[PDB]
Amino acid sequence: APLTATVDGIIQPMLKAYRIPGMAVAVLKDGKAHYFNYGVANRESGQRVSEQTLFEIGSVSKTLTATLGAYAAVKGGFELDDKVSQHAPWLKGSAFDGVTMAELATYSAGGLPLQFPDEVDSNDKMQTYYRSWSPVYPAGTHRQYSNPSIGLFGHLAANSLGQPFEQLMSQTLLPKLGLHHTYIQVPESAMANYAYGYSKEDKPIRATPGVLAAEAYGIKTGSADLLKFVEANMGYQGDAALKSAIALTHTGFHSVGEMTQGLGWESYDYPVTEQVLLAGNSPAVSFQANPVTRFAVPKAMGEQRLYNKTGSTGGFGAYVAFVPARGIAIVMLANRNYPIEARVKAAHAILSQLAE
Ligand SMILES: *[B]([O])([O])[C]([N]C(=O)[C]C1=[C][C]=[C]S1)C1=[C]C(C([O])=O)=[C][C]=[C]1
Ligand SMILES: [Zn+2]
Ligand SMILES: [Zn+2]
Ligand SMILES: [Zn+2]
Ligand SMILES: [Zn+2]
Ligand SMILES: [Zn+2]
Repeated sequence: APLTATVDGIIQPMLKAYRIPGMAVAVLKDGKAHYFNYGVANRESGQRVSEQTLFEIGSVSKTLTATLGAYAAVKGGFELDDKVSQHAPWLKGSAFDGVTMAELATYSAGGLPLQFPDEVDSNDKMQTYYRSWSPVYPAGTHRQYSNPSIGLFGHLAANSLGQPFEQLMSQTLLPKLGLHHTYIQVPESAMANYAYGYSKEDKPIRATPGVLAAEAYGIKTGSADLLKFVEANMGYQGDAALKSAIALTHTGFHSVGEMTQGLGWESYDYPVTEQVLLAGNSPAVSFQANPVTRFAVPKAMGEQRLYNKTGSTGGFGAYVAFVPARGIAIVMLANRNYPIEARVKAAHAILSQLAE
């Protein structure tokens, strides 16, 4: 069917059902970007959503952090199989003597939690927290989705090149990817484009600052820049190091059921059913530890995959999925944190129609 009717017919009922004030949708098909914009960025002002509206993308940020980490590895800052304490002198002698950088990146260090404990909320206390942490599971055996885990990976990866994370992201990675309207901290000059998010009580909210927030869930961007990053994941040509870095993000390290964990990106064998894609993105996988299917060696996952990432903040809900072999992708950025199941069902419906 026609593209506008396909997208509208799936997105509009969902926006009504979940009272989502605004959504920017971007689709890749036939080598071209297409933008579908709904509703408002700011309920009070009535500013309309466009592909230039800045949304909080939450944990979709982890795909950019993972790309930065891979870039630092390609540039020689570390090897993925290095022990974490080789790259954090303050962790020498801790449990991180027995955890690799790859395990940190892929949530398999041994039971680091979803969030930092409440008062682990300064750099000093963060260091003490990791230095004193007692593993729950042997390294590499269990996947427990974790902000502290990938957060530390990003932080250490940037330090391995001698820079803070925010500097390496903003001055090197984003410009090299051609993302010039993507930010960790939205500058005053771009504030007019920044949406508000909406809480369950319909109050306007924005992201909460926090330890390793930048690395784990801190990016603000619009659908056009985010789709440009997806395009770089479909086939990128340019900086050899950045090309290699993106390839590393498509390497699989272990699996949990039908989901294979990469750096940032999670993927599925394609074609993939709605049921499987939902399950891989459900709480049984995202909010509890699971034993992994170990890989003999990390594997390039290739083009016949659906790669995806969910992300949220208090006021925002994002999802991205792409299928390189079919030249199709979707970005959906909303200013309500609405259920992941709805995001996945809508994206799967649209992608299925894009592949006919
Ligand atoms: B990520 O998976 O979206 C990540 N995001 C955050 O920690 C930022 C949020 C602040 C309030 C709601 S999300 C994350 C999200 C969740 C979650 O949705 O319960 C859990 C762990 C990490
Ligand atoms: Zn178009
Ligand atoms: Zn405190
Ligand atoms: Zn940091
Ligand atoms: Zn540090
Ligand atoms: Zn720039």
